Amino acid sequence: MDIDPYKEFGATVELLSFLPSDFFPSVRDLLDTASALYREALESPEHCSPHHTALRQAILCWGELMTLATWVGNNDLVVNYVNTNMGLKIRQLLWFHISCLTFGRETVLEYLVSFGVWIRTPPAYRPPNAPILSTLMDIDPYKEFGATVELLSFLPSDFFPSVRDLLDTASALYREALESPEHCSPHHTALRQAILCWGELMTLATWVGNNLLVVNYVNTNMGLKIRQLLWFHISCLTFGRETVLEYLVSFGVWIRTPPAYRPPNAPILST
Amino acid sequence: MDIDPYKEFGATVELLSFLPSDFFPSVRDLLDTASALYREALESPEHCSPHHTALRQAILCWGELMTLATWVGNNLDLVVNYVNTNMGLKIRQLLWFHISCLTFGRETVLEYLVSFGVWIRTPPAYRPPNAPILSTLMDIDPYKEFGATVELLSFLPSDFFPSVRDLLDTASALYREALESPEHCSPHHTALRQAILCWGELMTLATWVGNVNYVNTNMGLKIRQLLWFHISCLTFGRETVLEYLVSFGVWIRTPPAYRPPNAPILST
Amino acid sequence: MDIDPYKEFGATVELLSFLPSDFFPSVRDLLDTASALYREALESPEHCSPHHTALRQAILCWGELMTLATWVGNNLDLVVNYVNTNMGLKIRQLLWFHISCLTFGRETVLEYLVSFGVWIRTPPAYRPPNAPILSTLMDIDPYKEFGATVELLSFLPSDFFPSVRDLLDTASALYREALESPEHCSPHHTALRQAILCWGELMTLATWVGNVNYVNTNMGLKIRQLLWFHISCLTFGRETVLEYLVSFGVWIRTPPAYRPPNAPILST
Repeated sequence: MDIDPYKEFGATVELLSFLPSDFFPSVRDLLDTASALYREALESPEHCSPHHTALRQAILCWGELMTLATWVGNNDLVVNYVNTNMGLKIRQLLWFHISCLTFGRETVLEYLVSFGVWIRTPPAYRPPNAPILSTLMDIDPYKEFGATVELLSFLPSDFFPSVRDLLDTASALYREALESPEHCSPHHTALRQAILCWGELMTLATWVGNNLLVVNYVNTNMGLKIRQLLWFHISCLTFGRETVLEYLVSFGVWIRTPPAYRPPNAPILST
Repeated sequence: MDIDPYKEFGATVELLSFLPSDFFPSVRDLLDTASALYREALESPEHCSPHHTALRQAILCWGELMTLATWVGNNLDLVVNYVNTNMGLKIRQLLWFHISCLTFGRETVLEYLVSFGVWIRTPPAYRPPNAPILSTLMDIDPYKEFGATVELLSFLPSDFFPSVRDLLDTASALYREALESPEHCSPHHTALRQAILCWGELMTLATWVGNVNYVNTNMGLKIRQLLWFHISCLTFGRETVLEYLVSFGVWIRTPPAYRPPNAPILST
Repeated sequence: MDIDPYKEFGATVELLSFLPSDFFPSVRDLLDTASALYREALESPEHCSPHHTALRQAILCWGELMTLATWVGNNLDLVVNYVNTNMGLKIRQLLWFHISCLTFGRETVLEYLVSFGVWIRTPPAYRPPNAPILSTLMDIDPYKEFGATVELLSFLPSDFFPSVRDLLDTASALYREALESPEHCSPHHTALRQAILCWGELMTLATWVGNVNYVNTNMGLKIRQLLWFHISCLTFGRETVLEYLVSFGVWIRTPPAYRPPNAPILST
C-alpha cells in the first residue's frame, strides 16, 4: 500500500527531495527546537493543529528507531546506516513540521520552491545569498485521543491481532481515505505515520540480519507498540472514538473478575 | 501510582515534614480525642465532611495494623519498635492532621504548619521557647456512610472479588488522573485514596516480617472488599451496586437446585 | 553603580542589619521551605509576584556559587568557611526575605524588621527572653516567565555575547535612574538587579580564590546571557527579542554554503 506522509499537507515527497541532502539540520537540534518552542504544546492533551499530531509520531518513531539500533549496536555499522537513509527521512519530516508551525504552512511551501530554483541557477545569475526562511520530553502517542499508554496495557498483551492482518484491515477499508490528500480526522493523520513508522522499522530489521534473531526482538518490544497503535486508530475509525475508550474499560475489568462471576462472552466490538 | 494522602485537603506529605518525628502524640491519645469529641460523628451514616470520610479509614487501618502486629508477636518485641518507628508514625501524622482539621478548621492547620515551619527553622538563640500551638477553634463501619454495612457485604463469597493486584491496577488504569488530583471529586475518591495507602502499610510490614503469607487470607479480604466496592461505586454508581448487593443476597442464600446456576452480573 | 537589592521592595540593606548574622536559617533549611510551599509557582511560567522574580534568581545565584565552591575544592575546605561568611550570609538574607514576604505578606515583614529592632536595641535586663517571631498572615528556568527557555538561548554561540564589563557599562549608561529607583517598572528590571548583584558576588569570590580564569567560560557565560536578554528586552521590547531568537535558530542550524553570511541583526 502506497502512503505519502506530506501529501495531506500540500507538499509531496518529491518536493522535499528538491532541496539538497545536506541542507536539513542534523537530528539533535531539530528535537531541541521542538523541545524549546512548543514542548508544552506537544505534550498537551490537545491536537490543536494537524502538524502537531504528525509531530508526536515522528518524534516517537525516532525514539522507536534508535532503541533498535543500539540493541544491534551491542550485538558497528548499524548506527552509521540510520543516518544514511533511515534518519534522513526523519530529518526531513521534523524540519518540515517545525517550519510549518513556526512560519506557517503556505510560506514554507513557497520556500521549498524558491530555495530549489536558487540552488539550481548558475552562481553569477542568481541572488547572492540564499532566500532564508526567517520572518523578521515524553509524549504519550494517543494522549490527545483521550486514552493513555497505561489504558492500552490494561488489555492483555496477547489480545491485539498481528501487524500482518492489522494492515490488511486498513488496506481493505481505509485505503482511499489514507491515500487522499485530505486529513478528514485526527485518527487518519496519526495512522498515516503509524504505517510508515512500521515500514521504516521493517526495512532496518531486514537489513541488520541481511548484512551481519532480530525479528524476535522487534516483535516483542516495538511490534507490541505498533500492534496497539494500529488497533486503537482502526477501531476508532470504525466504531467511533467514544466506544473504544469504554471498550478498554469494559474488556479490562472483564478479565480481572473471576470466571464464575462474569458474563461468559467477551464484550467484543460490533455495530 | 503514587497518591498523596493530604493532597485533596491542601497540604503535602513534604509540608508535614516541617514538624519533627516526635511532635505528634501517641496513638492512644489521638484515638481518645476522637472518642471524646467526634465519636457520634464517625458512627452516623452520613459523610458529613471529607475529613470524616478519611478519618474512618485512618482508624480502621490502625485496627488492622495492630491485629497484624499482635499475630506476629507470638508466632515468630522486635515488631513493635518497628511499627512505632515508621508504620505507626504515618498513622500518627494522619490522625493528628484530621482531628486538628476537624476541631480548629482546615484553614487554621494549613497556617499552623507554616507557623511551625518558621519556629523550628530559626536557630535556638533567637527562637522563643513557646512552641506554636493551636487554641483558636469504638467501632466504625467503613462504608455505612455510603449505605451498605459490613454484614450486608459478607454474603459475597471470598472468591467473588478479584485479586488485590488486579484491583490496584484497575483503579490505576481507569482513574489515576482523579486519584492524584488535588480535589475530592467524590466521597468514594476520598475513601479510595486511604484504602490504597492502607494496603501499602500492610505490604511494607509483611515484606519486612519475612526478613507466613496469611495476610491475603483475612486482612487481604477487607482491602479487596473495599477496593471492589469503591471502584464499583464509581464505575456503575452507588445505587446500582447497592441494589446489586441485595440481589446477590437472595441468590447466595437459597440452596442449590433452587437458584439459577449463574450468579447475577453487575452492569449498566 | 551601587545597586540595591531590597530598595525596590521597601526595605534597605542597612535596615536588614537590625537582625544579627546568626538569625537567618541555613541555605539548606531555606530552600527546603521554598520547594515545600512554592514549587508549582516558582517553576511556573508566570510573573505571579515581584517576590517570585527576585526569588527565582536568588536560588540560581546560590546554585551557581556553590558550583564554584565545589570546583575550587579540587584544583588548588578553606573556602567553605569563606563562602559561608561573606557570601552565604549575604544570600541567606535574600532568601529569608522573599520567602517570608511571600508567606506573611510584604508589609508584615517591614513591620517585623522594625519590631526586631526594638527587641535587639533594649538592654538584656529589660527585653523579653522570647524573640518577636512572626507567625500570622528543584530546578528553575530563569527565562521561563519571560517567554524564552535556556535551550532557546543555547543556539546563540559563545562569541556572540559581549563581555561582562561591556554589558555592565551598557546597563549603567542606559538604565541607571530606573534600576536604582525604588519602583519595579517592569519584570525585567527586577530580574536585572539580581543578575548584576550575583556578578558582584562571583567576582568577589574569584578575587579571594586568587589570594580561575574559567569563570568567564563556565559561569560568566550564564551571566552574559542573562545580562544580554534583559537589556535587549528593555531596549527593543520583549516580543521583538523573542521573535529574533527563533530567527537566529533557523540561521545557526543551517550549514554553511546555504545560509546568508550576515547574521539577522536586531533592529527597531
